[PDB]
Amino acid sequence: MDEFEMIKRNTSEIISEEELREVLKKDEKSARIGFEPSGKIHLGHYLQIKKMIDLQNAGFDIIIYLADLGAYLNQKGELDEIRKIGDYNKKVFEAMGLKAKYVYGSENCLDKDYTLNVYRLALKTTLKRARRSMELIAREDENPKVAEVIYPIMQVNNIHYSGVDVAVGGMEQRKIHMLARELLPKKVVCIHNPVLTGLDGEGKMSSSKGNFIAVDDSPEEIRAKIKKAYCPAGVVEGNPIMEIAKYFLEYPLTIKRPEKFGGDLTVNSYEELESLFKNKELHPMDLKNAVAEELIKILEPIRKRL
Amino acid sequence: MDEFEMIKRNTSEIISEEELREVLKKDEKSARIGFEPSGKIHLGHYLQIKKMIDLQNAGFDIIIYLADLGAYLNQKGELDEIRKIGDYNKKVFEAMGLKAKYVYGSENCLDKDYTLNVYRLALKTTLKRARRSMELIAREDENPKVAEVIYPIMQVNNIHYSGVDVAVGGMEQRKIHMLARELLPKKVVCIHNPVLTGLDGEGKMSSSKGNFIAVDDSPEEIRAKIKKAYCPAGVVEGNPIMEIAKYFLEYPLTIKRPEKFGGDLTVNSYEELESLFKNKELHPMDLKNAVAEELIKILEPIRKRL
Ligand SMILES: N[C@@H](Cc1cc(F)c(O)c(F)c1)C(=O)O
Ligand SMILES: N[C@@H](Cc1cc(F)c(O)c(F)c1)C(=O)O
Repeated sequence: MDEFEMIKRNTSEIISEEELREVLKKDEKSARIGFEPSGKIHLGHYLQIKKMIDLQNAGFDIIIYLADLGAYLNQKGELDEIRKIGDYNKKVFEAMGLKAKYVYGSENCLDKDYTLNVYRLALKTTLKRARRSMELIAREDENPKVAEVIYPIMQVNNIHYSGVDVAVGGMEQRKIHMLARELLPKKVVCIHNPVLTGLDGEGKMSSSKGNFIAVDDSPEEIRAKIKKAYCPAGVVEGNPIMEIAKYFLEYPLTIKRPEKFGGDLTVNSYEELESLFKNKELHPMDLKNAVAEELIKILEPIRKRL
Repeated sequence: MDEFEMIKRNTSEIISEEELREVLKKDEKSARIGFEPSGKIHLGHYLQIKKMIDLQNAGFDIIIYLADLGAYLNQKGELDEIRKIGDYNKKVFEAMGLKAKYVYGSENCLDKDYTLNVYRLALKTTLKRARRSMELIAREDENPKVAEVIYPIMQVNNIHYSGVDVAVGGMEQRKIHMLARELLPKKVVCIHNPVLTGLDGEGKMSSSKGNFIAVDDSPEEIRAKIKKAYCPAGVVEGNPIMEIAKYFLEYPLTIKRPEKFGGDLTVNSYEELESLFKNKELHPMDLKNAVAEELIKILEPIRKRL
């Protein structure tokens, strides 16, 4: 493989690839991702963390930003409560096997120079640019608040003050990151990960919704959720089960089936699993049973360490 | 004339009158007005300052806030440049015969608690409410910035941290002040002054529209500006000359005219001057000559002290 290829693996985009290669030449390099503290930690978080681990193995210093102020501005609750949730998320990230630097937003000093730079960034960012960047991030509100447009300019300001070389996040974070690449003196290389489809096949997998597989879910809960999940035969696009098998399952994979239904099946890659599912040679239920058991094995050490 | 009446004199509105009377009972009371630093100090500023003087005589502790940060957010230029202009405005305010405490926006540090309260104010203020409050204040821009909606919540936060009892400003500040009266624990009494019409009879009198009469303008410049000013016969509304005579001129007033045009005329109140002008008994030219010479007398000590 390669350090570049390992990092690029299972990503939606890299901004840009040539900039990434120029960063890999450095001996000291840092990558930073920020999370709004979530009550439950699902696969959507795990995918990001796994990518941060890939960067860690490449020689990057990993920084995990617990955006408690961001969640506060995004109408998620009270500061100290979000702080508590952030602490729980840190322990979960540790249980995933990621040893990194965990920084809260509660500190942040918020000195004169920080707020001054916020004003300077707010002076160069239009309201329409700021709102568009918050479309996939801002909590649904009939009446958008002023805090909604303070959110993205702070995330840009945080990228600047961290001085990191690489910024990581979901595809929902791209518009903010591109805005950060335009205003800031030092252009950060953005690595955006795919957005996981919810179990019901409607909308993204979020903690605020009821379509997630938490990393600490019981094996019975995992089996039930996967079983009830949206998974039409032949359709790969928008299929969460196919997504989980693509981003989490380890290959070569053996699918257990009764002899009456074709017997056990062994695939060597996701592409083979994808082809077998496209031509409907594999039934969704057998796919679900395979993915469920493998997901249980994978999430088990994390479940045990909590 | 009561202290209440003396304060209410030549105001547009007071929010509210009963709240004002409850403040007048206190031995220690404060009134605060904020100005975006302007290159030239015009009659609009003088009207505000005169009202601050009325409050000073009423027993109020006067605070002038030089909003250099506000102007910075409103796209007026660079901080240090705005600060310089702010200093010049302080000297002009002193020359007006107003001794008070002058506070800059850049000196008042942006500690964690300040920015934190800004976040909470932004969390309770909609984008639509914030923009509507900036309609008569914000610099004209085809592409409104995020800084535009940080402006009004800061002005609200400033009223809170100052702890003043009475807030003073033009009618353009009312939507911000009423927003401040809604969100803040302590409800401040708002005294709003009328908006002076420009010399061309179009739009408000501003330093950026060139329809103003600076307090340090030369007598020849004042005579010229008054002479070319919009002043149709019979029309009192939207007439800058009538406005100047109403808010600045001292009565009883004697209007000097040649015997061929009716000879010298002596009015005792603005109401009589208004009635004489409505019935076209007084020609606009004679009004202009009267207003000009009196304004020159009034502004003379100010110009000399500069
Ligand atoms: N926008 C991120 C949270 C976040 C991450 C950051 F790196 C960040 O700097 C920030 F202010 C907020 C999210 O959607 O969770
Ligand atoms: N709104 C004022 C400037 C100003 C006054 C204040 F009192 C104030 O607190 C502020 F932040 C800005 C103006 O338009 O001049």
